Amino acid sequence: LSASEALARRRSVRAFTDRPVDRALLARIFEIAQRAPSGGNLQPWQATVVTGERWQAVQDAVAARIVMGREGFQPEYDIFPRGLTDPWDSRRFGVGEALYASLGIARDDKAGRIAQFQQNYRGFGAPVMLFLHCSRIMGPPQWADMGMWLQSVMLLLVEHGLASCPQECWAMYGATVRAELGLGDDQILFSGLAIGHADEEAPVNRWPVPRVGLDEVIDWQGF
Amino acid sequence: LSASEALARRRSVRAFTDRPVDRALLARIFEIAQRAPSGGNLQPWQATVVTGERWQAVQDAVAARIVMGREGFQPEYDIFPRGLTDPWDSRRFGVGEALYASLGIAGRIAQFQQNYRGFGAPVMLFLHCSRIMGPPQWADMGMWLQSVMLLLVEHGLASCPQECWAMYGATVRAELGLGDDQILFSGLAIGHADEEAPVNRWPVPRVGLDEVIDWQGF
Ligand SMILES: Cc1cc2nc3c(=O)[nH]c(=O)nc-3n(C[C@H](O)[C@H](O)[C@H](O)COP(=O)(O)O)c2cc1C
Ligand SMILES: Cc1cc2nc3c(=O)[nH]c(=O)nc-3n(C[C@H](O)[C@H](O)[C@H](O)COP(=O)(O)O)c2cc1C
Repeated sequence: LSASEALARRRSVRAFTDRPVDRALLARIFEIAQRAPSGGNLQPWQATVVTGERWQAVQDAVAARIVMGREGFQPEYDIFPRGLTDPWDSRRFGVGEALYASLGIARDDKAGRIAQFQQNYRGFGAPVMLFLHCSRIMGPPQWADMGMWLQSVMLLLVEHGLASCPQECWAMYGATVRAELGLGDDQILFSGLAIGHADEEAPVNRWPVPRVGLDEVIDWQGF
Repeated sequence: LSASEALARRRSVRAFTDRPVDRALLARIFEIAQRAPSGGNLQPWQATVVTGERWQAVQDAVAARIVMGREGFQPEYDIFPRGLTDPWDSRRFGVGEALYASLGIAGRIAQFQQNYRGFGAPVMLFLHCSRIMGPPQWADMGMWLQSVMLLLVEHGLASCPQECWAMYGATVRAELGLGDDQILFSGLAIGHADEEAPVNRWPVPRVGLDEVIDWQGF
């Protein structure tokens, strides 16, 4: 399977089968992901990988904050820019309507759409959850480094018949997550990555995902 | 060429041939690179791609900043973290001196000079975004950028990501015709690798996974 294909066939998967992931596969995937580039070869990404009931502990501990409502939020950072303007603001809800479409939840059936969202905190039923973090000394370019490593991981997964879903939602409770995991407050939680076998006849995993056209992305000069 | 192979054979290339780059190829590459993920599918990345005489225009303007010594610097942001501790810096010098070893330099600005020539690449990509975007969105840009770099390799092209242009983000933003609504993250030199230049063949170190991955619940 080519890089193009893996890239074409990577999507955020929101339905995993109850099927385990070979730790040997993961370790091998990470060895190659480490070939990701980084400014100054700093390689600032750090990963805690949890499964079973270390992973169940996290879910429960965070679930205990979720029922607190907005009161229980412990944001590591601003997931989206406050006052995100209307260009980007459309892309966010644009896919939202594409994906709730796939499950059957009415457009302003607010109850049901929230119900699908909290599945986030089950890692959509993935057996393994990856927590990507780094030192609080790292700046935005180093966060870009982490993207590069993260995207590598997702492509290798696809290549080896596995799937994933990137999740910033856990940053809503960074401290709780960091606590359960045992990282200190020198560390900052960036994102989670639910890892597992995609349920490829779950409809939540088959609706076509939109991207904007290149005219909104790419400027050409000197040609 | 598989994704594993593509990752394995992507390196920062610092010697490009004069071989021109098919714009049709680049365009196709970007179309599929756009499939990279982004929090909320913001796809916050934007790119200005230059070759020819606008690309020479950018270089000339930055060189004018270079001759200024420290005065000509216009940092978009801070490339490496103030008070980066020497544990992490150890990685930088490990690879840095391995790379200065291959060229013979130890005097070193001559090599650093070559940066702003894009190591002789015919095409230079400038990745930027709105000043409103936060660090998660910068991670998004990373995901797109790594996508682009893997595709170059798969298609027989090569690249070098360059934060050095951020040393003059403002001058560069001017040449590109960008506003101060935008901030420059990085450059990406694009072209065919001069594949028997030795600076393109020395083995690049990575740390072991025991410094990287913690396993729990297994
Ligand atoms: C950093 C990051 C965080 C994400 N967090 C979540 C998340 O918390 N919940 C979720 O459902 N999807 C999350 N996603 C998935 C994105 O919505 C998805 O990448 C985008 O809509 C494109 O869809 P696709 O990846 O399936 O092509 C995240 C993606 C990224 C890059
Ligand atoms: C965001 C970013 C910016 C970079 N900027 C430069 C640069 O300005 N000059 C340079 O020689 N290398 C630059 N690099 C190359 C890194 O030094 C390189 O990725 C790492 O040192 C060596 O790994 P590699 O050759 O396998 O890519 C950059 C890499 C990244 C990810």
